Amino acid sequence: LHKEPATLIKAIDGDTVKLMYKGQPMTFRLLLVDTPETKHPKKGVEKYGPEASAFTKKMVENAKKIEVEFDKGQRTDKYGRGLAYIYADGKMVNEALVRQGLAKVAYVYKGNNTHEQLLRKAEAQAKKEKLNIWS
Repeated sequence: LHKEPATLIKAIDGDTVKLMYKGQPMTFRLLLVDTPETKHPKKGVEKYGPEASAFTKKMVENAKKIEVEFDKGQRTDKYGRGLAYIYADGKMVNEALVRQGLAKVAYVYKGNNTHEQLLRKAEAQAKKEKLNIWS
């Protein structure tokens, strides 16, 4: 995989960020994670959804460098969002969320599984520590 530079435009949700990527604005869905949503069709505000959202926002808003890493499977979803791992000062946001107990690992989507093990390990640890969603 190759890390590419991007610039924050806006963090939308725990699982979604809008970035400037190769000169054009684009919505990115973070790969392999499911966060509680703030912008859910029904249920509206799920528990820990506002915590996950603020976590993602804080991480990308305070970074001096954002990088996007596409995986080797499909790169956009049916809503047009890019499917990627996002890094803030070298730290993977997708992993930080799971490790903090603020997301679960999602099922693999269309060949995109490069960091699944890494993430599943982070999740097991968060469950063991009974953090946040796992409390």
